[PDB]
Amino acid sequence: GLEHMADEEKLPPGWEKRMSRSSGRVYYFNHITNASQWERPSG
Repeated sequence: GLEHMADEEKLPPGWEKRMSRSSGRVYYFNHITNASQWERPSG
C-alpha cells in the first residue's frame, strides 16, 4: 500500500521489518537467528 517512509529495505540480510499483530506495532524480525526487536540491527 501507499507508504512514504520506505525504510524496510535498509536493514541487513536475514532481518525483515514487520508489524506486531497485537495492536499493529512496527518492529524488526530476524528469521535467520529468531531475534526480533524495535532496536535497529547492525549487520
